[PDB]
Amino acid sequence: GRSSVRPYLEECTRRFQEMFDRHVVTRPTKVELTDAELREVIDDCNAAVAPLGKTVSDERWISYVGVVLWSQSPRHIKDMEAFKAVCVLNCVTFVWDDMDPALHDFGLFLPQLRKICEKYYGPEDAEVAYEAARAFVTSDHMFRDSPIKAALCTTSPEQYFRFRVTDIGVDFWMKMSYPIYRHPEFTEHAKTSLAARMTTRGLTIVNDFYSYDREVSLGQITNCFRLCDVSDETAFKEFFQARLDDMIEDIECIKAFDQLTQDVFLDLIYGNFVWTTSNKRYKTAVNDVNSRIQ
Amino acid sequence: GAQDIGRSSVRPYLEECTRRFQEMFDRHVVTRPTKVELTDAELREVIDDCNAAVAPLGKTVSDERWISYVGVVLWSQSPRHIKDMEAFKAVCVLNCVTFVWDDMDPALHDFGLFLPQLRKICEKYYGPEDAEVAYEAARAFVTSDHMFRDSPIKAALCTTSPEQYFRFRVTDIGVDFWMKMSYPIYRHPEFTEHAKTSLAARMTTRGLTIVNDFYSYDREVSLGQITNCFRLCDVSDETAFKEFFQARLDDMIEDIECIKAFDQLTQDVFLDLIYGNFVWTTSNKRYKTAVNDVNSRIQA
Ligand SMILES: C=C(C)[C@@H]1CC[C@]2(C)C/C(F)=C(/C)CC/C=C(/C)CC[C@H]12
Ligand SMILES: C=C(C)[C@@H]1CC[C@]2(C)C/C(F)=C(\C)CC/C=C(/C)CC[C@H]12
Ligand SMILES: [Cl-]
Ligand SMILES: [Cl-]
Ligand SMILES: [Cl-]
Ligand SMILES: [K+]
Ligand SMILES: [K+]
Ligand SMILES: [Mg+2]
Ligand SMILES: [Mg+2]
Ligand SMILES: [Mg+2]
Ligand SMILES: [Mg+2]
Ligand SMILES: [Mg+2]
Ligand SMILES: [Mg+2]
Ligand SMILES: [Mg+2]
Ligand SMILES: [Mg+2]
Ligand SMILES: [Mg+2]
Repeated sequence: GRSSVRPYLEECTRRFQEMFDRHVVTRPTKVELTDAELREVIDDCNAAVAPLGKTVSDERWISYVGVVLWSQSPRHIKDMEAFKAVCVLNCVTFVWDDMDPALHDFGLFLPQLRKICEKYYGPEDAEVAYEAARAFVTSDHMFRDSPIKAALCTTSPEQYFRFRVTDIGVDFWMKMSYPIYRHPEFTEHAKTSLAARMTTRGLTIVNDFYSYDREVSLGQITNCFRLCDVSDETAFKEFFQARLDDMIEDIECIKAFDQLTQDVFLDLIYGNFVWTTSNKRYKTAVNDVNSRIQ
Repeated sequence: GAQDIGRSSVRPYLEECTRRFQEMFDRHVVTRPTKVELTDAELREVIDDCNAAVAPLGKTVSDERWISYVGVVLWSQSPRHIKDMEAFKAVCVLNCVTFVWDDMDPALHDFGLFLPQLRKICEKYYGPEDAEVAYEAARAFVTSDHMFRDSPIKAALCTTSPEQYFRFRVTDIGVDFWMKMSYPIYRHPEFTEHAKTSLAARMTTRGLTIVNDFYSYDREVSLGQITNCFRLCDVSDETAFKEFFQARLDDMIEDIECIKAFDQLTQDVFLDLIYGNFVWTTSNKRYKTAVNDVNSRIQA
C-alpha cells in the first residue's frame, strides 16, 4: 500500500527531468577514467575495506563510484589526485552505509581513511577531508536506531533535511571535493557547509524517491516520502510538487553564486539524478549491488 | 518622509512579542537559563585578551561594550555541565572579538593582522586538536562576515524565503562557530559529535536568529543591513506581521520539541543556548536603541 512508489516511477522521472531542463539546462558530464586510473581507485577501495572482512565486487564498486563520475564538474577540474580521492572515499563510505553496524570497526577503518586522505591530498586538505569522512561514518553509525533520527525523520520536511545535510554525505562531499577545483570561493562555501546546505534537498529528494522501495523493505526510516501517504495518489502528488518546488527554489538561489561554484552545485544535483536513474542500485528493492552487507 | 517609516520599526510589537516569546519558553523549555558568574580576575583576564586581539585593527573598545558582547556567553552556556573553564574563557574571548568584527566597517577587516590573534587565543586556551577546530571555525566566521558584505548571495538568500534565510544564518549568526568552540567546555562525546557535524548548529539556528532578528531589526534597518527575517514580511501591516511572527514561533517550537530527543546533556546545552540568548538579548542595551554607545557601527 505504502510499500512502493512504483506506480509513480515514470511520471516522477519525467517531471524531475523537465524541472532540470527548465532550470539548470546544461547537461552533467561524465568523467572518463583511464583503466589505470580506475584500477588504482578500485585497488584503494578494496585495501580500505579489507580489514572489515567483506568482499565488494567490481560492479558494486562501479555502482558506487558512478555518482562521482557523473556529479562532479569536469570542465572545472584542476586536481585529478583529489578527484581520485573523492572516488575512493565516496565508495568506501558507501560500503559503510550498506553495512550492518556489527561490521563497523572504527579502529580498523579510520586509519584506512587517514591513509587515503594523506596519499591524495596535501597536508591541510588531507586533514579537512579526513575529519569530514570521520564525521560521516560516525554519524551513520551512531544514528542507527537512534531516537534523534526518528524525531528528525518523522516530524516535518524541515527537520528531515536538516538531518540529511550530514547523513546524505553531502557536507563530507563538499569538504573532500574543494581540492579538485582549487577555487577560493567554493572552498569557503564548502568549509562553512553553505555548499552542502544549498544542495541537500536536491540530492535527497531524488535519492529518496528512487531508494524508497529498498529502504521501506529494510525498515529504514530516513526517507522524506515516508512523511506522506504514498498510497493516496492525490496526497502523493501534492507532496511531490512541494518537493519539486523546494528543488527549484534552491536551484534559483544557487544561480546567485559565482559562475564556477554554481556550475559545481548544479552539476552535483543534476548529475546525481542522471546517475540515480541509470544505476541498478536504485531499481529493485534488493539486488547484488544494494543488498545489505550483513 | 519619503522613507517607509512604517516598515522601519518593530517597536509597536515590542511588549506583545516579548511576552509571547517568554510564554513559549515557559511552556516548552520550562527551566531558566543560568548566568555564569566570573571572578573579577577571570573577567579582567578575558577583557585584556579581547583588547590585545583587536588592538592591531586600530579601534578602542570600552569595557561597557565588551561586557555587552560577553553576556551572551555568560547567559547562554550551560553552567551545570561546565567541565573546562579555560575553554569557557576562550569562548568569551572568541565571541567578543568576532562581535567587534561583526560591527566593523569592512575597511577595518585586516585578516593578516587579525587571524594570528585568533590563533593565539585558541592556542592559549585549548589543547592542540581543539585549538585547530576552534580556529578554523573562527576563521570561517570572520571570512564569511567579510565576504558577504554587499554580496549578491546574501541578497538572494535573505530575500527569497525563511528557509533560504536560515540556511545563511547557520554560519552568519555564528552558531556553528559557537558549537565548534564550546564543545571543549563540556567534554561530552555526543555533544562534540553534534558540534562537529553542525547538526547542533542546525538545530539551534532558528531559535537564536528569530530572537536576535526581532530585537536588532530597528538598528539593522537604520544601517541598511538586510540580514533579518522580519524584512521578509510587511512589518507595517499588523495582520501580516502577526501571521509571520506566529509562523516563526511555530518554527522555534518545532525545533525545541525535536531537540528534546537528544541526550539529556546535549538538550540542556541546546535549550540553555536558545533561552539564554533570549534573556541576554532582552536585558542588553545593544538591543534597545537603534544606535548607542555599544552597538554603533565601528567606522574606518
Ligand atoms: C554526497 C553525494 C552527492 C551523494 C548523494 C547521494 C549518495 C549517493 C548516497 C548515500 F549512500 C551516502 C549518504 C553514503 C555515502 C556518503 C557520501 C560520500 C555520498 C552521498 C551520496
Ligand atoms: C562568535 C559569536 C559567537 C558570533 C559572532 C557574531 C554573532 C552573530 C552575534 C549574535 F548573533 C549572538 C550573540 C547570538 C547567537 C550567539 C552564537 C550562537 C553565535 C553569535 C555570533
Ligand atoms: Cl593542502
Ligand atoms: Cl550545516
Ligand atoms: Cl585537543
Ligand atoms: K515547497
Ligand atoms: K512555521
Ligand atoms: Mg545512508
Ligand atoms: Mg543508504
Ligand atoms: Mg598528502
Ligand atoms: Mg536512499
Ligand atoms: Mg550483477
Ligand atoms: Mg552579523
Ligand atoms: Mg550584526
Ligand atoms: Mg541582528
Ligand atoms: Mg506599509
